Amino acid sequence: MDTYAGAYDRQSRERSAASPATQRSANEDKAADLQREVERDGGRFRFVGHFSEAPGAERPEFERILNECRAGRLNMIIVYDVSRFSRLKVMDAIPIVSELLALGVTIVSTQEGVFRQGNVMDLIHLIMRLDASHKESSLKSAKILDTKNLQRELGGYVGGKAPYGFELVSETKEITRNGRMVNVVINKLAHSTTPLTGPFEFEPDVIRWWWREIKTHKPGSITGLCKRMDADAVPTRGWDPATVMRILRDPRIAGFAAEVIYKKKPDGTPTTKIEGYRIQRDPITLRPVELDCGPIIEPAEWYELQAWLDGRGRGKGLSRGQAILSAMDKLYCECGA
Amino acid sequence: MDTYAGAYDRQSRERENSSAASPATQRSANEDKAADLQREVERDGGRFRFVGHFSEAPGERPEFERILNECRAGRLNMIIVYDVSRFSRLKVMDAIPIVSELLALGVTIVSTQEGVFRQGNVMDLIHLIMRLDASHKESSLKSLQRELGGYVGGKAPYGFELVSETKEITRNGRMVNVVINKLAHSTTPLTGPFEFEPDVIRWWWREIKTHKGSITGLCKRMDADAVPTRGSAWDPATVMRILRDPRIAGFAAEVIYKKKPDGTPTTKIEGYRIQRDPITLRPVELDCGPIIEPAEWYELQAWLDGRGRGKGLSRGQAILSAMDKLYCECGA
Repeated sequence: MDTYAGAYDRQSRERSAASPATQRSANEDKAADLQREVERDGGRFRFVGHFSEAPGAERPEFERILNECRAGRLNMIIVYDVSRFSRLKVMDAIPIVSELLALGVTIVSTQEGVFRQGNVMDLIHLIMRLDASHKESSLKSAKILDTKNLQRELGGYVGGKAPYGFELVSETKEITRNGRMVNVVINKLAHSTTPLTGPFEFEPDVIRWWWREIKTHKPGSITGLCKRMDADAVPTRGWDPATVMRILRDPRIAGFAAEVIYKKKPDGTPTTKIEGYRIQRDPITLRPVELDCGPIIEPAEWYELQAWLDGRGRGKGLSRGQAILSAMDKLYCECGA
Repeated sequence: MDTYAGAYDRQSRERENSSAASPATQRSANEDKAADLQREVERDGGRFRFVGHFSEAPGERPEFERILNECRAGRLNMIIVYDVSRFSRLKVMDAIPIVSELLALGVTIVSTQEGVFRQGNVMDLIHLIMRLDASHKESSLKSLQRELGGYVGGKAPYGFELVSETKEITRNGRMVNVVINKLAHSTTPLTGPFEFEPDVIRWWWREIKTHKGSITGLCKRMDADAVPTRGSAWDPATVMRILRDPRIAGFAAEVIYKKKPDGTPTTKIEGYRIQRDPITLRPVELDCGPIIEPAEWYELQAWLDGRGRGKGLSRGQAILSAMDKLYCECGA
């Protein structure tokens, strides 16, 4: 009952996916969770660290971690997603995951779950769903792409001004489109570093403060926060309760990519007023897509915050069970809409 | 350069591949192929030995396991089969893992009907098997059972009983009646201090729930208070397996069993997959309704996770953990 685990990370070949840094962070958090469970259950668990391929043997770190598994020194590999095992197309991961599982290795995908020899066919069927997806993304990507669609394709922020808490930072992508090497400048969201006037340094600090005031109080009202902000000279992007709540509803503060939903006129033409947000999700797992800049408020805290706002909106706080059930209900509506 | 080759043959199961190919036909093609390969390897300076036929008795698969184990030990490095479908257990797709393992060991697979496969062209084999899978799936549609929202299984799970119901079906303009079993809350009168099995389940939550109490404690109390096991002591693992059951929250679910290395399922429950609407992802509700209300059930799952991790979850962590379980279910 001894688990020896390594993690493997590498950049995507472009053709969704996170940075090595994002992968390593999820991988080590997963390792810490697994360790607690195994130890609770009497066993032993050792995380030996990250096998990280250099951005550029084509895959010497991958070969190293696989050889440790073949020699029986590791019996678990953690990856951000099962696609990391692939070389050119996701389908070509099938032989190597089959070999690993037949050796008794457990594969843990942070995004997709746990796979062992017992459930190897679950992994095979997963990889094929990923293949069928991706093939569908390819067809869309093969089309003629306008400015916004190209920006979306490259992980770029479509929009005028960065939302509160954030700033826009430019980045140049080297793309090959129809056999032509082309450079495209995109904007990515970063945590705002604009120096503010009053008692908080940057916009993220103001946001974290709002949650600190609300959580710990049983200020601690949103109107109260606004009156305190005006008195303490917290600058207003040059305070309305509706604006504060609109920001607290923004999934991007939790590090989740999201579409802003605007209020539409009877005509159907959108106004400039924000109605709400739709979290951007992986098409197979439904897991939220993560912004490269990471969270302003950790996801766990953000979900607690949303439950708090819902309890205020309903005029009654939710039990822990009702909070879980309500979060599920919001997801089922996002899906049905 | 040395080749050690065995051949493997077995009758078709009723599954879809060359059935006309009797074992005798397979063996004859297999040994003719071996003779051809031998000539070629020897022309080319190498050495080749055919060790004979591994032939499964017309009926789990001891000769198959034998030839695989000889490959794993390095005593054979080639398997000759009439067709790649021989490697499969139930569906042709399930041949993928075993051929992948064999090729990663340096084995050459020679299919008399389909060609030669090694590690260097493993994807050719994978793509072939999938084309065969896609083809049987299309053959299946063309042409049985009552898997249409009826409980498929022997005994009702703890908390429940089986009640029969008639579904009125019209299939291609023909009226057919199909008798199914549906899950109902158990009404079997119990011995001890609780009336029915649902009462015992609700009691567990009452004893455990953290408002501001252990599973081993519940089991010791149950034995003392004479709470009957279905029918011989209460096992903590069993209590938790039941508390994990989404059906007790009124949600339809598939039971996931622990599989042998082979892939063949055991009778041991590994977990559950909530059945969901394909568009909204909302759980499909059992007609009989919840034993424990959904809100309480989700709280219970967070409580079990906190016990499993050895540390209680914050409210946020509980929400995030429940989401994480859903994201894994969705991909399956």
